Amino acid sequence: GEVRRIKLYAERLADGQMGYGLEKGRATIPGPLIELNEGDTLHIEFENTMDVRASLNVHGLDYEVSSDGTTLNKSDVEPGGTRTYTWRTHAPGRRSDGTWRAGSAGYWHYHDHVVGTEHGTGGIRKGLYGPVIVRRKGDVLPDATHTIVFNDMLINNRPAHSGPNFEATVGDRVEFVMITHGEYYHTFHMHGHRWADNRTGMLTGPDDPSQVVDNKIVGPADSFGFQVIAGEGVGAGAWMYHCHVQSHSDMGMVGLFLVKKTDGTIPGYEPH
Amino acid sequence: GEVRRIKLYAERLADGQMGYGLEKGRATIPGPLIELNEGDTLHIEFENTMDVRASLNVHGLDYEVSSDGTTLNKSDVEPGGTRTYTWRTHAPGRRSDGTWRAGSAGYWHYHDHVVGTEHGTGGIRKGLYGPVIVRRKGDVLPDATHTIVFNDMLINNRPAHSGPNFEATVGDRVEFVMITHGEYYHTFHMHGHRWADNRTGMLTGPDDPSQVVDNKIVGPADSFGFQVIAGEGVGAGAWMYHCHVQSHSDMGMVGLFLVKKTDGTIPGYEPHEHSG
Amino acid sequence: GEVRRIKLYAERLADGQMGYGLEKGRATIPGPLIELNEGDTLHIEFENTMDVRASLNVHGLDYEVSSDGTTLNKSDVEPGGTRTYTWRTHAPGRRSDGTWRAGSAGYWHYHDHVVGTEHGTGGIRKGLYGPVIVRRKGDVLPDATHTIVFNDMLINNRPAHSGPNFEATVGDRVEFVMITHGEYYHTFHMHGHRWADNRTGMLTGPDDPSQVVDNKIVGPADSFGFQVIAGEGVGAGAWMYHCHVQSHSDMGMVGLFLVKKTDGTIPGYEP
Ligand SMILES: [Cu+2]
Ligand SMILES: [Cu+2]
Ligand SMILES: [Cu+2]
Ligand SMILES: [Cu+2]
Ligand SMILES: [Cu+2]
Ligand SMILES: [Cu+2]
Ligand SMILES: [Cu+2]
Ligand SMILES: [Cu+2]
Ligand SMILES: [Cu+2]
Repeated sequence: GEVRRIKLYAERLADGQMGYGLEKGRATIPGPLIELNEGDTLHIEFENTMDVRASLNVHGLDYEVSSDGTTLNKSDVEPGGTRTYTWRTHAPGRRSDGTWRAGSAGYWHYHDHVVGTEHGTGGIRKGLYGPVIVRRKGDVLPDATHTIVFNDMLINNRPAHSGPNFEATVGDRVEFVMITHGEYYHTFHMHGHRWADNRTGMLTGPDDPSQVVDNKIVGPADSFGFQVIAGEGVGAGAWMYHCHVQSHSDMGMVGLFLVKKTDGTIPGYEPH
Repeated sequence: GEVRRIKLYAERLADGQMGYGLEKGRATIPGPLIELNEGDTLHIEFENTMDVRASLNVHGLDYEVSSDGTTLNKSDVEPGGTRTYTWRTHAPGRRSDGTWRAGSAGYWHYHDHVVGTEHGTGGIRKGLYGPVIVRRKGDVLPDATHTIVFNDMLINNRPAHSGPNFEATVGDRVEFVMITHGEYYHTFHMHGHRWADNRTGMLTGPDDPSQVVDNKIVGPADSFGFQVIAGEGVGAGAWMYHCHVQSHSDMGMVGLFLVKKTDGTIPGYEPHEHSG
Repeated sequence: GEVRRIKLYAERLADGQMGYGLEKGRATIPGPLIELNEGDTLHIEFENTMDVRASLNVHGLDYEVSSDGTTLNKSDVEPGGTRTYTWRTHAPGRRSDGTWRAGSAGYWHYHDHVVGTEHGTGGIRKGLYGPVIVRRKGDVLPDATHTIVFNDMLINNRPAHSGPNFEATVGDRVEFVMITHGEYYHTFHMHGHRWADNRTGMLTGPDDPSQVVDNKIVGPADSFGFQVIAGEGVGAGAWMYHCHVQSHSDMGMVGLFLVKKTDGTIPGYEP
């Protein structure tokens, strides 16, 4: 695999949240999607532009303790500081003991681990999280990828009942990365669509016995993903996605997957 | 598959509850079990007999936004009104991009989406939910199917400490459909029995790596199901199922799977004293 | 499989705690690891040394109602009493009707069912729980097995911020059994290591579609386990494991997997 390099900056946002960006002044919440193929190495030249200590910690991928992003492993970044974090990945294969070593591929995420507390409770609450996809050779690639983060009671830190909404055309392969943070369990639900509860969100064939679900319980720092064919068997329309914990949806943990016809039109709907 | 048609009614029930039924005055909580084979279409002629808008939304099955049963899609039903919902299903198959399209088969459920709030919070609380099983060709069919709904701190909206209990005889192939609703997470456990955490609850063969469990965390709107051979390897008796969150079980989220010997009896079952 | 016999005791410990042990005065929380192979039968001669009734209930394994360990099935133990519980286990196989019967193998656990309430709420809170592993023929055996119990907001009933920590050398095959109890859901997370969300925690080979995770939601009475190669592709170090529920990790539900180089050293850490 490739040796890759990116720049990342942690920035306080003008509304007082915090976010990672590929350029100065271009921070988003969630942070930018990082995509790698198993075997790729990624060196992230990270700069903490804030006036508090901040770090970068990744789930699932291979890193040494010097890229833990923790105070425990002396690998957080002082205010205005820089640090190069290195993520590695490996393909699956047979160990000499006969057992099978699981590859890095999966739907993963990165987050701050020092803002607020030694577990990143404040950086997480403020926005310092983002998605990482590690692909296996042969994995099917999508038309679009959309990241949905249930961070305490907000989606992608948006106010109640304020999306995000994602648009697609009927028939598109659409990938969703679904990450959870904070204090609460949630249940992720999409109307109109369903996926397999396995690595890729898709059944490998008729012999794959994976649960096919449209609703999935998640807790802080869980991540999974899937791909659907937009509107498959169900048509164009505004397909809600939402936490299914009753008060959480009532409180605004709801967005719309807007699946349009190939003429760009959608059946009329009446949003909040 | 085949085109099927049923009538369904939503009605108020005593004590502030609401339910679906196949005929007026026969609503139940949970609502009627709907069972389809992959490829079947079901048209439900739904009548809302209540004085507030109500709907039917289903998980897992195929439906267009005109049968979403949501305010968003203007597909709920006014007081006294009727609407025909359509649920479709499909078998799995290979797509022209080379991927495998997952079939409709599974343990699913339907519920109201507009009573109380535009997420049906009031209607689900009150009893407007029921089970839907879609079978795949070749699926093994059970001797009996029992539905267990954890709705907040109640089972099937029954008073705390009131079951339900289900009976079977050793060797029967008993299916359970387990649905959760409301605000709380739970952990569903059964004494003496275990199942696979996969589509059918049964391992497919020696090649199926699915987890074998007797305890499963669930949250609002999760549904799963399984079949067990009653008493297999463990014999007759009163086998508890309960939520394993400790205060939940202590507050009464418990029921009995009552497994009889083939002679009719349940060991240890002594409801009555004896002289002497 | 073989017939095995053991003794087990329930005792009070300090601080109003209660524990199971394989010898008097040797109760521990979690209780002793019990390991069987599918087919084995285990007869446990259990003595309740305490002054309240107590019992032994197990998840996963085959038992008759006489060993349910509940008041419902008249199988708890009077103060100072003794009872022999029997656990059986079976291999997987095909039924006469061609359906596949799942085996007893997995990562399971035993606990009291009558202390405090008829669901063992106080017995669990106070420490009456432990791990059982049932192995399948051909399963790989580890170098060490560590048990991590999330019991409400404590790990293994230990005070906040007091581990437990577990040590290995780079390359050791280390097995974890993770059991949760009480009132709360948690998410179990381990730095620098991952596992398959299936029975063994290891993929069966190139066809097994199980998700590979490093973070897993669990609730009361859930149990799972896995093996890793310590430090694989990431090296020696102080690798945290913790609940990832943010207040729970802030309140001290954290431990270290201390993975040492072969010369016994470990990159300097800041606990
Ligand atoms: Cu961490
Ligand atoms: Cu939620
Ligand atoms: Cu994390
Ligand atoms: Cu909905
Ligand atoms: Cu519960
Ligand atoms: Cu729903
Ligand atoms: Cu129990
Ligand atoms: Cu926790
Ligand atoms: Cu239990």
